[PDB]
Amino acid sequence: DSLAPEDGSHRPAAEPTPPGAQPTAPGSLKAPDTRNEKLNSLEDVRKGSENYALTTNQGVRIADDQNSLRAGSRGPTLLEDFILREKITHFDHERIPERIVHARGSAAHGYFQPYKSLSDITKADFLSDPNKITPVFVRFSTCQGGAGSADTVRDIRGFATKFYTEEGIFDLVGNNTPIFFIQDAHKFPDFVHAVKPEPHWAIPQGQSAHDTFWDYVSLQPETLHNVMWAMSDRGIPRSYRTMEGFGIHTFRLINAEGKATFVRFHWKPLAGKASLVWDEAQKLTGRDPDFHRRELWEAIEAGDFPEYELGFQLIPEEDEFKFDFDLLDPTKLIPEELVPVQRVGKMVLNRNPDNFFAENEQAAFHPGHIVPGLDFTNDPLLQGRLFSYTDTQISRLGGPNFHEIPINRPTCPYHNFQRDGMHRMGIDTNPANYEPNSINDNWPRETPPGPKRGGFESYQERVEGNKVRERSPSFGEYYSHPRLFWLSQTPFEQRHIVDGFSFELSKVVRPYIRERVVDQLAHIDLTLAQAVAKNLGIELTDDQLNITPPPDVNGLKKDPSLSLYAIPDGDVKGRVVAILLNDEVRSADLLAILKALKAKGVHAKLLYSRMGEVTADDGTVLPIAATFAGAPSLTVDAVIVPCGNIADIADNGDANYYLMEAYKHLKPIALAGDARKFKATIKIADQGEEGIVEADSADGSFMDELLTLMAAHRVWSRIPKIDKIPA
Amino acid sequence: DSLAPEDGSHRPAAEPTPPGAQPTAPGSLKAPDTRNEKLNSLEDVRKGSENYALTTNQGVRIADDQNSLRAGSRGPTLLEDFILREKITHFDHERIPERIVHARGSAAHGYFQPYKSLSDITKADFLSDPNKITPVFVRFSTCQGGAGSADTVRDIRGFATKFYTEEGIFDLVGNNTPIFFIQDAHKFPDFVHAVKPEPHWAIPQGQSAHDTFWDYVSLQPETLHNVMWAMSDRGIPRSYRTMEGFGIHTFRLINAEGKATFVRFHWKPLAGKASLVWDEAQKLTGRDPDFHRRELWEAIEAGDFPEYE
Amino acid sequence: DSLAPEDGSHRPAAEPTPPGAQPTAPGSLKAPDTRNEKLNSLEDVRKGSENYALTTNQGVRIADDQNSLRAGSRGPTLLEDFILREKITHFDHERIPERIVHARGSAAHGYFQPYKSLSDITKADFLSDPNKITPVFVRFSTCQGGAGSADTVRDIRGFATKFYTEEGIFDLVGNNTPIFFIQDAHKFPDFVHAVKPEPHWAIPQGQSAHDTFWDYVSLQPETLHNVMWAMSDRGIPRSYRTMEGFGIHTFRLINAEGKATFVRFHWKPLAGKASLVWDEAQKLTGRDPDFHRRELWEAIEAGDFPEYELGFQLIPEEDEFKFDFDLLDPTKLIPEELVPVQRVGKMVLNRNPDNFFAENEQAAFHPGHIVPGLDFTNDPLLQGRLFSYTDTQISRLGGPNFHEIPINRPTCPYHNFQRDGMHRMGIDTNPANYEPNSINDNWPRETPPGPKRGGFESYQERVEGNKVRERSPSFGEYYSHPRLFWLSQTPFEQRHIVDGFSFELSKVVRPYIRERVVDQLAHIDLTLAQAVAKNLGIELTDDQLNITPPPDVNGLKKDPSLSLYAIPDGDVKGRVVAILLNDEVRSADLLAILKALKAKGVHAKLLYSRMGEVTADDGTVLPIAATFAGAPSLTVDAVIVPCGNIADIADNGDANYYLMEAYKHLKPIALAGDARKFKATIKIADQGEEGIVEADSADGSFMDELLTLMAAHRVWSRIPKIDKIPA
Amino acid sequence: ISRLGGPNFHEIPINRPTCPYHNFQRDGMHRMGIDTNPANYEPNSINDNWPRETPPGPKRGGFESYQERVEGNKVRERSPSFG
Ligand code: HEM
Ligand code: HEM
Ligand code: HEM
Repeated sequence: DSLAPEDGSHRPAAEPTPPGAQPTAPGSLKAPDTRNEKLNSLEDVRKGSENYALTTNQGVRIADDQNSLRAGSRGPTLLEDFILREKITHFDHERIPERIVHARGSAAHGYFQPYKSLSDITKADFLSDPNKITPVFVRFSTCQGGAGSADTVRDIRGFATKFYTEEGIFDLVGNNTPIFFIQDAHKFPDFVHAVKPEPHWAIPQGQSAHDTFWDYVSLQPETLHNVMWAMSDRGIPRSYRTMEGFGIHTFRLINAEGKATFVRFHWKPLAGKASLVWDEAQKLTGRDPDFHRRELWEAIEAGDFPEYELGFQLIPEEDEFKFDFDLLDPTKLIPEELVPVQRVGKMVLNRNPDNFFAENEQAAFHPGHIVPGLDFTNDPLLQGRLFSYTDTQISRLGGPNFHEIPINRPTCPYHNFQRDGMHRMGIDTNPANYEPNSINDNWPRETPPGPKRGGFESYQERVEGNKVRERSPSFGEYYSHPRLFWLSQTPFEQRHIVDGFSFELSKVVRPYIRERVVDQLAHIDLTLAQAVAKNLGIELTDDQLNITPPPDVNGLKKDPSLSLYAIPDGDVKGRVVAILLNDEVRSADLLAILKALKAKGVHAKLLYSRMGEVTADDGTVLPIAATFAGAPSLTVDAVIVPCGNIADIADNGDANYYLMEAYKHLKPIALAGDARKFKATIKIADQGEEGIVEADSADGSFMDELLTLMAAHRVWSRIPKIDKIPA
Repeated sequence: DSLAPEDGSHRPAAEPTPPGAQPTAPGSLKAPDTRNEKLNSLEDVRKGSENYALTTNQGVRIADDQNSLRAGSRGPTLLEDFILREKITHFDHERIPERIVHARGSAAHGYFQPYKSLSDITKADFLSDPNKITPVFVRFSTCQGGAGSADTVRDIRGFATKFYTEEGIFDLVGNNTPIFFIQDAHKFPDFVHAVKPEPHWAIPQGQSAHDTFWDYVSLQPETLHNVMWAMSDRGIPRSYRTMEGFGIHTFRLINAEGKATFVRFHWKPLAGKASLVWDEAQKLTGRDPDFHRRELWEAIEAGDFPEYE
Repeated sequence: DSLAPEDGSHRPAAEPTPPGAQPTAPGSLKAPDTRNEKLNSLEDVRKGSENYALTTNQGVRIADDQNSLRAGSRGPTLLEDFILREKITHFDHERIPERIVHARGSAAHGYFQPYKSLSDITKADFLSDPNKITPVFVRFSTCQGGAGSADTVRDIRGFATKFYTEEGIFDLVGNNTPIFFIQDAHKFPDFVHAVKPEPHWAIPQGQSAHDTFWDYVSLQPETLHNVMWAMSDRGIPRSYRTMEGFGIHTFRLINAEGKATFVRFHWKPLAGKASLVWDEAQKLTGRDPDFHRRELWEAIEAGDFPEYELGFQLIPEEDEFKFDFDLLDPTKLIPEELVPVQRVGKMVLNRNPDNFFAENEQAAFHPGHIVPGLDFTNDPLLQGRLFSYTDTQISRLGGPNFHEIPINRPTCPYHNFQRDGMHRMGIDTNPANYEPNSINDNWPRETPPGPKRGGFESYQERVEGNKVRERSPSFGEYYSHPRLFWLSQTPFEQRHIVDGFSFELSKVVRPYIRERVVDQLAHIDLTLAQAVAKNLGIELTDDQLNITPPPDVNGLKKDPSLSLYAIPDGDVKGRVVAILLNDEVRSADLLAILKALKAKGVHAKLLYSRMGEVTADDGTVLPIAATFAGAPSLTVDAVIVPCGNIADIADNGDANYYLMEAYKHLKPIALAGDARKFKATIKIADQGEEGIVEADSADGSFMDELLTLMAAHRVWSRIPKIDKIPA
Repeated sequence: ISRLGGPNFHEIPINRPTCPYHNFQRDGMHRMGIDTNPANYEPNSINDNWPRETPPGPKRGGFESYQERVEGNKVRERSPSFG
């Protein structure tokens, strides 16, 4: 045949295009000129296709790939069909075990560069010079669900970064909240068992809203801090581009003089912090369970590269015990009001992978993979993680040679006396496979530690204690950080936390677990406890009403850096606006709308009651991106309704529903000319309302008003009004 | 200790109860008196819990299952903590590869019995006497999505039955529509690749609504029949109890005299045929991605046993 | 540091050197200028060592590769030691499952070239042009034992050849005998279980001399033909360089016009056929269980490259039923007297691998791997093999991407829609992973069958019959081929067959199995059966004595091509002679001996009672290779004793034993001057005897005589005399 | 785990303890034991925290390491006493 069309419409343009303009494709075909040392080094295993003959894996050309070999055209298939058997066998063996946690994830390639040399505090080569660029590979993920679960669940998110440094791979394997649920790695199977689907029936997926999770939390108050972050809007990010990242544990930075400095790692999203609202997130898991995966991929194809600032909280070794919390306790955060985040460098994700399985699914990150200039601490959760990644990757990725899988390979040299193992790629020519050896003059050889290019030596921390299985008494405080978090949130963020706990505990079948969680909230803050209790039909006791609130954290009664929205940081580039078309669109409005959006890097999606095209007043042919039902308001940041023949869409139920949903979800809406007739559906004032942009036409200040609302993300003042709308 | 409440409300009643009345539980605890030969034969590997000491896998009692062994209560974790290492090791290796297709599925135990002896057309032992009961294990599934994807997607459903007969295991591995998309098994990897998530970005999950599926369909008209069924409300069943089942292929029955009879296998839902509507099914993928799994489980806990002829 | 010596004696010369002259080494270091297309394409995975730092697999330099990280120098090891954990983990996972059969094997690289274009009979591209060179990788093996078992056991040998052709990989997976034990693949697990170590105790290794094997054989007379070959000296080859190879099955050759020709594949050893004798092979299993592996590696390092001529027996389609046996029956051979072997091309093995595990142990051959121009037949052993190799290789090599392990990769192009699988190396950029597709204009595309570069199409053989599990009546004849083999053997080869059966059946514990085997031998030949029975204390019945011998094969009462030795083909290049020195060797004799050996490509190993050196009469310092006991006569082809101070070695028990062993095992012996005193230890007459070269000095005709004996391999006329020697 | 195929090698007959073994570990390739415990974690109230930890004691007690005193720096160094 064949039938790719004559117009060449099958193939997407190899240039940045806005979401939905062209079919997506493998990164190296979408952006062939985007390169980095790692992307180039993968060239040996990239496999093309065009102009090549179809063959078996042994290189034999196939003549007929449509039929098995049989004795007669209606006869039995013959065992000698080696073509069919290789093809079916490889298909039969396609799947590998998904990760134990973080199985649902989306990744991209990029690069990192420090703003200045950090040689006074660390000898890490990748932070030693502002013009030294280090390729990275980043994988973002949910945490509980399987690899086929949905993106916009309520859950913690993983944020893992593989740095291909000149002195080794450093993996920074963090999450989107600055603490973890538990204190010691020994409890990790217990916690993860409690949050994952229950064992009898394997329900629920991607949800902590079930009895065993809340049983565990209620019995293990150390979890309450991260639970508070998960119940807030932090648990439902708008995009991986708009959430923070944290390494959680205190690590060490080691300089050339041997000085150790404690450090906690942060990633700041340069697109700003932004989250969905629960009803929107939950409905989006049904409308588009691949929303975050798609959003990341389309941002990079559009040139809206995710950018993050690496930042360090630095504490001198002499200040280890100066806080009212233990620095080694992963359930405690270090307030930025106490220890500021120093900016360190920028990370840009600018290329999607070519093959998700080969590059994303087989990537292996490990917090153990550190480099000279970095070291660990005794945090008891970090200590046990050091054992687990290595162990799980051998079974997940089939053997001990997972570092030879292309995405995992260092770009710098690697030489040692390790040999064999399943799927061994490297063919070693060294005469010796042991050291010391004389037969190869002891090569490859050990290298002493030094200021640069030196071997790894651990910091010589003094260890003094008996061999004990004991929690440090300093870790036995569970309510002051949850309280600090609570008081740092805005009133509307506090309401959403309450709503999250209420919704989750309403799904817990055993009422006494609900009551025990409420009792724990009474140890954090009474207003919080009472608001959740009222939603659960629970009444606090007199004793509960008199629980003394936990102490402030080093005199802090709040830290605004813990809130998503108290300090504006809203950027609109990369956001999307739905434009609800009609069959006689006033092109003056459309011109003005698209020009204003284009100027700020905001994308548009043209919607209608059907697919195809509609023609504007002026004759302009407009292509329809999707239908009102086909691409609901859940997927956009704002909605504009231009003037024209509004009767065409005024009696359309889907069109009205579109605005009711967007209104409920606090998204800015802009109506021009006769589009103002839609105000009745969303029942608000004859004279108007903050959050609803309206004018006779879409001109000068109309688009400016709409853009200012989008920079603020959502219209929080509309909260009290949304409860009367049936949406 | 003593974390359970003194009114015993942690434990669900061991008697049929309506959906939502009691917490769900393992079948043998919820219905200890429901038995069959296969269920009885699994007793040798069933492991209890109550009143036993917590141990390693080698039988060593654990004293402190809350902490790793370290040098000092704020010190480094020690390599000799064999208890931590067994526990983390087993956790680290919990997962196995999901099924290539039909990775999302929900299953139950039951039994079969023929209405009358079918010896005139087949010598299969399990079809030879109305009083002969055959334990079964049935797994229903979606077809495209992974094991963690949602139940009420638009897709073909699998309906697989393992009959534990006295002359061997017979597995009847069918779907909820009477035909399949393709004609020759050589094309199965092509079709499946086309319907599954696209390879550059692995989207979309649980959906045939993407370009590669329709490209393949457009190029292979043999697919149109099953496509018609999938696009109908057949592709969004109300429950596994309310859909039909088919073996699809023509098989043979062979009687004692050696006569072969062509046969196609069917399962009729005794609860009747019933499907959702698209907007409902898609929204239900978001509000309860485990809706069919939950519905199956709770119907059985309530005594509303799924029955098929 | 500095472990290597200053004289550079740790490093072997990168030039051809005789066995034992230099330490052996990886092939690319030993022979860097030897190349072929496959060796060159492996360069991307070869890893060096000299002048590089020692690192983890992630690229981090190691400073101390001698110690674990601990709390205090006498303290507990710390979980955070990621360097120790990676190194120990990779060691812990070094082994993979051995092959189910042919686990013990030795391999080398080389090349093949046809003598002329065979386009008239086959369109296979690698046989299309005399100038077309095809790289090969060949693995020879025993069949029963584990990878750690001994080389010189009595067993069939595997001979597998991977051809890296321009139109795909062609694997020719043969054995050193022209038939197999069984007729249908369904019984392979039964046969292999019977031959392998018994299941209760896992004894015996590398031996078919145990009850279950002979039980099976006695019950399944189809096995008798191959058992005859295995009991002959064919089951104990001198080296892989001196055995034959066969494809066994009838396959097909397909030309451009579509004509099918039946073909059986053969390999002829250009060094000639040669085998050990049983006592020598058994003792060598103890002294040097790696004898064949060492002999192959050392021959290539010396430039004595193994050479084999590929040959075809061709039968026209219309002659399928012209013989007394079925061409599809793999327990039947095609006598060369009926169908000559046509010479096709030459194969030369000229480079050893770099890493045994990576290249040899992970190599995967499959008889299924054919190319356009070749096809299968209905042989029911071959048919079942087509299924098995695919299946076993996935578990053995870890997944469905074993074709990406370097040694298995094709050198020609390979492109298809297969994806994923554990350890996926290739990163596919095709936008499509299915066909037919329009999104990549249907590439990679199928190719029609044609005269060259065409897609594979099976020959359209007519199939007619019911679906049955039934053996063809034509295969139900079991004794005529065993009888033809027996009658084709020399008298001393016949005696060795008798002795094989007798030794093996003496180790069968259940006497009735021995008796049943003797009864089977009575159906093949009465002389054979009575000679085995007399060694077992079994007396044939009158009925056994009157069993009619089976018919001749197509009129043939013998075929000399079935004998190892009936038609001389002895070459001496590559063979070794032990020279037994004394403390005052006569230099004149040594000069002449070495020069004559050197001129024919025969190696020498200078032996003495101790290591070090000895000084010859004229001051020549003579380096000692090994001692009389450290390098027994088992390892050499002949023994020369030069003149000098014979008293120094005449009272040496080890020296005398050296000659008694060599004598017993039929090796040529040459004694010069006072060395003739050793004649009494081997009880040879005063006058002399054929096979013992003697003179006053070692020159003119003495070396010619010895080399003439070496060309005839062993001294068969001395068999009657070796019985009286206590050795 | 790689030699014997997964983390349930303790269920291979020759390796099995003859004494009781109960805990919250689940799944893994070739899982033989079918756990009926409502809970797969601890602490839990839904099975009244069983199976439960046991204090160390004279007999039938839980395992507790001997409280050896550790005092030193983190070092990759051979004791001089071993030289
Ligand atoms: C501060 C606490 C933790 C953080 C921030 C964290 C973060 C993550 C992330 C982001 C991933 C996915 C990396 C990827 O995208 O492939 C991951 C995977 C994983 N984590 Fe951790 N995790 C933490 C605690 C733990 C603990 C305590 C353990 C066990 C002791 C653990 C065991 C695992 C395992 C087994 C995997 C799967 C790795 C693989 O298959 O390649 N995690 N974790
Ligand atoms: C009439 C057409 C087909 C039907 C009705 C069918 C039905 C099913 C069902 C219901 C399952 C899941 C069983 C379970 O619940 O575990 C399944 C699994 C599977 N199907 Fe089929 N299928 C069909 C065609 C095919 C074809 C043509 C192939 C390949 C040649 C194939 C390969 C597989 C594989 C590899 C699995 C996973 C099995 C496992 O991992 O246990 N299917 N199929
Ligand atoms: C004419 C009869 C046969 C011949 C000449 C033959 C020859 C060989 C040889 C030479 C090897 C080792 C290849 C290497 O060096 O890696 C081998 C391996 C093997 N053979 Fe065959 N064999 C025969 C019959 C069979 C049959 C009938 C079966 C099964 C139905 C079979 C199954 C195997 C398997 C499973 C392996 C191991 C393959 C691997 O792990 O890569 N063989 N055979």
